[PDB]
Amino acid sequence: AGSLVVLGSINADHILNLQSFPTPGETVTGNHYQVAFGGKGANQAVAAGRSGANIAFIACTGDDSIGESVRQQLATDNIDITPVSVIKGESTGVALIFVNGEGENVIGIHAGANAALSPALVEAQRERIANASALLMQLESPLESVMAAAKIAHQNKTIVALNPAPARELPDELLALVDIITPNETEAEKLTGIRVENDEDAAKAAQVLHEKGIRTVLITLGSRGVWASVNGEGQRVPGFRVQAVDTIAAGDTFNGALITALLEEKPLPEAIRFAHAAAAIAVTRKGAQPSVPWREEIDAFLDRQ
Amino acid sequence: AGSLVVLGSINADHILNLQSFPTPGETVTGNHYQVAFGGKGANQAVAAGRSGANIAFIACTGDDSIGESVRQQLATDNIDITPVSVIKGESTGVALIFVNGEGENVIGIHAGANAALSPALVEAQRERIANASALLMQLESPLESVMAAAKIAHQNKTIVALNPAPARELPDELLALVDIITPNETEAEKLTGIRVENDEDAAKAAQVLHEKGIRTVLITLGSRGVWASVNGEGQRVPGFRVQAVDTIAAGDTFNGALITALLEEKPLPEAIRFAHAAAAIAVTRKGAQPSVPWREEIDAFLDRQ
Ligand SMILES: OC[C@H]1O[C@H](O)[C@H](O)[C@@H]1O
Ligand SMILES: OC[C@H]1O[C@H](O)[C@H](O)[C@@H]1O
Repeated sequence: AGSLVVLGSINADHILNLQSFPTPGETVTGNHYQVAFGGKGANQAVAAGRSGANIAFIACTGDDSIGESVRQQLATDNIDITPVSVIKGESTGVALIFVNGEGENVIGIHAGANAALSPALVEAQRERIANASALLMQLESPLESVMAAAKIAHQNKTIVALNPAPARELPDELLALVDIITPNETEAEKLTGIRVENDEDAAKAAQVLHEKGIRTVLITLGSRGVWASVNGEGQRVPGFRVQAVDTIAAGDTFNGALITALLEEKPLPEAIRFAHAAAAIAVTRKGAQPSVPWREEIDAFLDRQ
Repeated sequence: AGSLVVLGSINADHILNLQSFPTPGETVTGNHYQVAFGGKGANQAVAAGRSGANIAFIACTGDDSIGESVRQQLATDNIDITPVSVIKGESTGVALIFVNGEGENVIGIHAGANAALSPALVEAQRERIANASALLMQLESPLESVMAAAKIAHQNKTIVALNPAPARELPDELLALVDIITPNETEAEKLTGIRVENDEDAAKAAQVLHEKGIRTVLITLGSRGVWASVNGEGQRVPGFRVQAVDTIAAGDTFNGALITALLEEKPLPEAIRFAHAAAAIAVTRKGAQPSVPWREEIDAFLDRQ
């Protein structure tokens, strides 16, 4: 399997379980409270590394205590943490999260040191990006830096995979550089104009992304699995019906695991299956990163399926 | 002015400013992020102490670093922190807060060590409560402990003031022990059954609380000020139209400042005016506790009014 470069955020997640999300001006008393490692970059890097990829992670942490001890934690998840830089005089990105009784979540992030991952730090990782087979990125890092890395990857034939989350509009210059894009429906709407309630809407939205230059488009459809479209021809690949308890890092786990299977030369339908299996384990557990499965558990899940 | 005993929560507030509250399953990027001292007990204790009361505070902190340094901070706000206990092996209550662009907030709390403020710790403060002129409490402390303290106060003729927040139903045994109650409209609905959209609804709701044994009922009506009802006869006392930016601790500041004026023998209408002035300063500033005004600023605000 070739090498994977993940580039994205690292956060300290502050998670509170409650019955129901507080409404404006209301104070709710929750139950469980947890401070754990998260971030869309870290979560995908962990999911890639635990499922078996040969992955290196480009990220910025602050020099607080949490920043200084997340690198050590990430190194045990089978991730080369050499390109994780420690920004002096800055704190680690933070996430404040509410997880309700039905298991949905609401998330508010504060960039912190994730904002210091710049085009200069990306430009120092040119060779790593150039030699990699894939580059996986999200939108919790500065847009300039996602654009700079996509550019180096594009020149050097490194697959560029982008999980466009959280939702935002992206300029065509970035979109043209992407090979694999994995939006959810809110995100596919925000990038193309097309609301996505079904497979016809999904095929509509995918065609706009094919129009922008993106060959492989995967639109996740919540409980309905994913709309997989490779330059036009597209179909639905359902996930595993499972008992959701904590749906945080489900998307992240799917993206990291997805790229691992593709770097092991698994056809796309099979890479999606494998990723769906990692996500299905992840959501039956709590917290972002802690719910991420190792390769032997993904296999076992698949063997019984 | 006689002595005030405040009994209630101490929290570490984790506050993120954002445009708009995240909706289910959506991740939002906020701007400012702050970790500060809060808790309905601490906020009211600070508002009482800074505005001039002779106040002592019964509360439990954990032995984390934040717990160990909030006592020292509270001692500078003119508060006797002797009855603030440090619970070994426990963390300080936490609050996770979103503050939107219009300045409203959504709050989710985790009890922590606030749950260890028990009837035994209350029973050890019997003499302090018995000798005080007023006892101010909220609902972020165990209901048993609010009930135990109300009982000692009632026996010894200490005014019992209760800010029934966050909203919950209360048993008649507690209600019968209260002299002054300060619900907001959600809270007045939850205690009596009566939704409160206006002064007629407010007078309806107040009559139920008068029915339960509570002589002085103050129903805050958001921007419309407060419905003041002393055993029936009731009227509206408007607040100061001001430019809200951070409405957190506005209620708390009003309650603490309210009790200070009453302990200085100011008639109720005038105590409300003074409290309204402390709240009006508080909301033009950010964070719970940090936005709380000192006595000279309340006076100055009143002098120009
Ligand atoms: O995607 C899950 C992650 O999004 C936010 O970035 C949180 O930090 C959380 O860990
Ligand atoms: O009332 C304001 C307070 O309520 C919650 O208890 C937060 O900690 C905040 O400081």
